[PDB]
Amino acid sequence: GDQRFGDLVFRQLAPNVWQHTSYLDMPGFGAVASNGLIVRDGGRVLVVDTAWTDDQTAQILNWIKQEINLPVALAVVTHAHQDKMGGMDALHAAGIATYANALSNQLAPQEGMVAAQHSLTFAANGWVEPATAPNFGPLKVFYPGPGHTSDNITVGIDGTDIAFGGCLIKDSKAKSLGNLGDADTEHYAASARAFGAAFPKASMIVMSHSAPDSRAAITHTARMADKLR
Ligand SMILES: Cc1cc(Br)c2c(CP(=O)(O)O)cc(=O)oc2c1
Ligand SMILES: [Zn+2]
Ligand SMILES: [Zn+2]
Repeated sequence: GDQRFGDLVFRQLAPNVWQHTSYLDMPGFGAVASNGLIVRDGGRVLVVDTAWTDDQTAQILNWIKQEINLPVALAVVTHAHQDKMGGMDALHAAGIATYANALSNQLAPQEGMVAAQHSLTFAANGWVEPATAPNFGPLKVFYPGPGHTSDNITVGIDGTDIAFGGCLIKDSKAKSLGNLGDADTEHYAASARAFGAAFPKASMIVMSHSAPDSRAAITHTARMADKLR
């Protein structure tokens, strides 16, 4: 049940969870879809990842207003590339509190991104330091190790069967690991497996560039990444 809304696509995944999809015509790579998440937690909405652009991200907020009609309490973005952080200014213009891995905020200017307002830090075992992620509700933020990028983070949704791998995870039939320009090829496989181990109950794996898949997305991604070493 995909819903076309302007140039974006929205798909309900669970009673309180929707996937947002936006597109950027990247010369040399076609019009690339990127997915994030929208989660209703009681009387507020939480967003995972921007769209590629400010205008698209404002359209996400317009869809939220029309389909949910509750305030967006915060957004968390999953690394410092345009598909995940390109719309930061639109969130700030809307008055939404924004969060990213401290490393993502440090990298943002050189990547052409605007930093989030708040920095997440992580324990040695990968779980977010809880004081840095206040009021995250059901969102469980995990740093699995370097993979697609050194700063990539992942998000589970407590109370659902959903976990979000962002650009770390590719679908179970993917032919490649995509853009490795900023990747850590030696650690990728272990990081993919650590994501799976952090969210063992998640049977629906959501990711940046394919429709939600089974956990075979994790095993297949890791198996491809074993070849990078
Ligand atoms: C060279 C290059 C750089 C990026 Br920054 C991308 C992205 C964004 P990402 O998915 O790596 O976060 C998507 C893509 O399709 O091709 C790219 C190629
Ligand atoms: Zn990326
Ligand atoms: Zn990506």
